[PDB]
Amino acid sequence: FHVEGLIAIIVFYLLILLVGIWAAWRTKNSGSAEERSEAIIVGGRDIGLLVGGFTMTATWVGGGYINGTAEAVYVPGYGLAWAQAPIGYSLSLILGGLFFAKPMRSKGYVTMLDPFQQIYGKRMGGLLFIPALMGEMFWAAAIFSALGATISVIIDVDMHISVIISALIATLYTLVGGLYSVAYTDVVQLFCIFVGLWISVPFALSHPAVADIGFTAVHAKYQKPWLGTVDSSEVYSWLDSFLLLMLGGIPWQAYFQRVLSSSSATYAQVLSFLAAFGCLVMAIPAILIGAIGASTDWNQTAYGLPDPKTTEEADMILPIVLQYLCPVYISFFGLGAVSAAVMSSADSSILSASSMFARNIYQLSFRQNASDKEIVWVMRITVFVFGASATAMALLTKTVYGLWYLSSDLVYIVIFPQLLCVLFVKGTNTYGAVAGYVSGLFLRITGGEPYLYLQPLIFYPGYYPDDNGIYNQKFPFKTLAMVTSFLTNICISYLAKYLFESGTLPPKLDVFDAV
Ligand SMILES: *[C@@H]1O[C@H](CO)[C@@H](O[C@@H]2O[C@H](CO)[C@@H](O[C@@H]3O[C@H](CO)[C@@H](O)[C@H](O)[C@@H]3O)[C@H](O)[C@H]2NC(C)=O)[C@H](O)[C@H]1NC(C)=O
Ligand SMILES: C[N+]1(C)CCO[C@@](O)(c2ccc(-c3ccc([C@@]4(O)C[N+](C)(C)CCO4)cc3)cc2)C1
Ligand SMILES: [Cl-]
Ligand code: NA
Ligand code: NA
Repeated sequence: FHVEGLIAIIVFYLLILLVGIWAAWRTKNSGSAEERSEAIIVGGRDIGLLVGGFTMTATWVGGGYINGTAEAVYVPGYGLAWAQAPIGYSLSLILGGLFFAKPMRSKGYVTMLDPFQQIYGKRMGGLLFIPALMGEMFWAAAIFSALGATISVIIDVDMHISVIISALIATLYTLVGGLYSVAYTDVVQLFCIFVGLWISVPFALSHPAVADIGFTAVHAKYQKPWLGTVDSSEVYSWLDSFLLLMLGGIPWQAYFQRVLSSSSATYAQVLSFLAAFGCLVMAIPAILIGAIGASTDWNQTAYGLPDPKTTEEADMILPIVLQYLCPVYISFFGLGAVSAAVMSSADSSILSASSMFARNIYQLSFRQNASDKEIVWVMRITVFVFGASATAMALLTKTVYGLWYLSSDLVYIVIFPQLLCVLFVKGTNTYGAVAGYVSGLFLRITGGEPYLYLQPLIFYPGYYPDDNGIYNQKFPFKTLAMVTSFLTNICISYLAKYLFESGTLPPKLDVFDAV
């Protein structure tokens, strides 16, 4: 227990809160004097290029990303070949900038759910709200759990107090000011992440217990080489995971919040490209730390035998490396970097969920005659409630990671085909939307989730049991489910259009007014 690290982290938190409060004061008069609720969401559409790129990079680079890349490189049997997060993130951002985010910014939308509502109906727009909310909340809870574990590893401070304080600090400035405060804090937090991560690698590379990482990448010294390999029987699983990361990262409100706040559409394109480059730049020190951990004689350190992977502690390799192969102040620098990385994503997740709810459900479905003051108060109360709920789920649940993975798969399977259909396909109705929703939901539940101890209901070629007796799959059934959902959407939409436009079906049977 070192008091100096605690004092430093408290001072850092207070400085971040002060910056957020200052941003909220100075951006008070931006936007219309009557549309304050829409101001809190979009900022008046005046954000430049550098700020947009920095805030997008800070949003995408979180604790989970940094810890998972190092864990994937360190664990034997995975290597560098199975660290798919950086390339997937970069390709998703490049595809977004190339194809989406120009038509969305050209139409002056406020929230990602606006096209869905205006094309299908309020009921479909509200049905599409659940997966997005689940995806934001489970991701925030999982990264809060990871931050608590990291703090518990580095210092002996109780985890509950640390998690509560971090969540409270983020929620406070997100409540006081919205998008402007989030972006202005992200600008500082990205610099903190960069400096803290890059300062630690040379110190860890010079420890006497660490061997050459050029030799270890190709030859085995203490374990299997960390470059990894992909077997001929694991090509399809690799492609399935990569497609999940590359195509399921686009339909998120945490991305369209930055897209729709830009001055122009071309600026949105350029900010997406800059964010892709920033993610690629940030991915490097995590890989280096993972290689250092894989190339270390752990018997010569204070950790002692057995290895961290034998102790079932492979998810905490980065904090272990920082604590046991670096001096104390470098350890505190790394702790600050991880804290900043976690907060820069948690605040964006909470703001995105609150914006979606307050703008699209309450005002646009229940109270369509409410004043803006009511909407502002609803936004603030929603921010507080969602932050508290995320903190409670992080503290009192041990299955946060399985829920996070399942929610991400649900988002990728369901929302992405609907976005494609509304943007680029002409003639879609709500019949096809309902059909695609049902098909995507069914084809993912049928087929279990080992992390939640759920047995598969449909067995695909190549199923094998594991240690706990819960079956696994080797067939790319998630990509199949997504493609089936898209095709069902298109086919049912066009069939309904043909049946109602000219057919034996009377017009009175049009339950939804779409044709
Ligand atoms: C893991 O590291 C430890 C060091 O902390 C290694 O222990 C070392 O073992 C050797 C051989 O047993 C010791 O050399 C001789 O040990 C005898 C006692 O067995 C002692 O009377 C002699 O004077 C001589 O030191 C060596 O001292 C010992 N290291 C320390 C610091 O005492 C251990 O062998 C390593 N494990 C593996 C698998 O290599
Ligand atoms: C950037 N977004 C769009 C924000 C929220 O979702 C994502 O972060 C996301 C993150 C991680 C994944 C992910 C899924 C599974 C795994 C993993 O392979 C890791 N393990 C090897 C530990 C167990 C199995 O699951 C790693 C990362 C999927 C989506 C992607
Ligand atoms: Cl993350
Ligand atoms: Na972040
Ligand atoms: Na952010």
